[PDB]
Amino acid sequence: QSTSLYKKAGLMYIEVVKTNKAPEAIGPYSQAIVTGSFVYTSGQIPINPQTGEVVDGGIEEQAKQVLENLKNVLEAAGSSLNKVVKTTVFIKDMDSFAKVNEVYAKYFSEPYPARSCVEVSKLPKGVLIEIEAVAIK
Amino acid sequence: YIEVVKTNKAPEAIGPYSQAIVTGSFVYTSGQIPINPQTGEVVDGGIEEQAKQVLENLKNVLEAAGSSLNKVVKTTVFIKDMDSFAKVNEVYAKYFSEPYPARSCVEVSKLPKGVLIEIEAVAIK
Amino acid sequence: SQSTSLYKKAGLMYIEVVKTNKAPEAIGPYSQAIVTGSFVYTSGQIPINPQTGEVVDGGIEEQAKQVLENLKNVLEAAGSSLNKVVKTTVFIKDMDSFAKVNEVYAKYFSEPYPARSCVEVSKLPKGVLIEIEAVAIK
Repeated sequence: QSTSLYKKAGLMYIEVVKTNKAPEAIGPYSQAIVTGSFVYTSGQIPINPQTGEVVDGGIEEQAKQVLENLKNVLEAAGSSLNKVVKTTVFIKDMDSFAKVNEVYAKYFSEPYPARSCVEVSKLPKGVLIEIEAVAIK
Repeated sequence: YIEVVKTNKAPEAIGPYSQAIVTGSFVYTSGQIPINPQTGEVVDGGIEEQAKQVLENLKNVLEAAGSSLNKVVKTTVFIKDMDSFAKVNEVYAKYFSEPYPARSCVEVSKLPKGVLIEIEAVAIK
Repeated sequence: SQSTSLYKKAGLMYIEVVKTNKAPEAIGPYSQAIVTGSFVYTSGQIPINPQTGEVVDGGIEEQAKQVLENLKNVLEAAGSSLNKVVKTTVFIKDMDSFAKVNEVYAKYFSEPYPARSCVEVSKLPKGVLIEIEAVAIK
């Protein structure tokens, strides 16, 4: 729960983001890191933070939860959805990308982030979507 | 701050993304795909022709940003078939010069519009 | 060539190459890592033994170790380290194996841990089971 640990490299620092509004980072990663004026998030997955479980439903419900989780990590970093410069969207099914897109479009507006979108063979816990972001503070 | 690249020399960004974003001295491109900007269609041919189109799109995106291929620091190359790696590499090597960008190459299951290759770049300005 | 004298210039910023014979040689149109400003970008490290030039013998534990040693030595050649990594992407051939990868990975990083994305892909170079790239600071 503490975010007071940092690393120093000369004039720059690595600072941790921790928030209970997104799934806890268990093991050797952080929800997000702040360094310079950059925020690097972990690839968010559709786990409901008030349960530890993947959300009920399908791609539309998973996409929403991923983006909520991304929102809360970003805002906990002092950043926001509108300061995202680049995402990678990893999906289990490219054929239903229009459905992911329809949810995604609700979370961002002009200027939209740069983006890469690829179909992967599996994701953590069998989820259908994972999204990481680079953002500015 | 944040600046959006919107160049008519690469395929238009339709939907909730941008061709590239410029923030300070850094340029983040979208994952470029072998779409002909003049037709909006995938270019004809196989991996060689698609790799070329992707790198032409990348070039034009980067240049419209005020960057270029020679200021690329990192790329990710997503390919549909790792067995055509050597062909990709031969085309790729035409577009970059020493010191070459850092790079990751992975084979994926599927790419937008059934393309065989997609490439993103982080560059400087 | 082991020389690191070539750069690219972009106004007041520079792209500088990282080379070390302690990691597999970058052969072809890429570099082991690139240094620009206060950032280090590594290539996706694969479990090649820099001595033999071949994929290490053994299984996922051995491949995980080799990838992370390769990344260690690339970073250190850049004047950076594992301790200065801000973001990794871990591409694996088998998500079901991920606890074993995690167990090895955990030995190479300290708090605050890098941000991370982990995905399973359909194939990696030379049929390796894991590839890891990093963004670090110097």
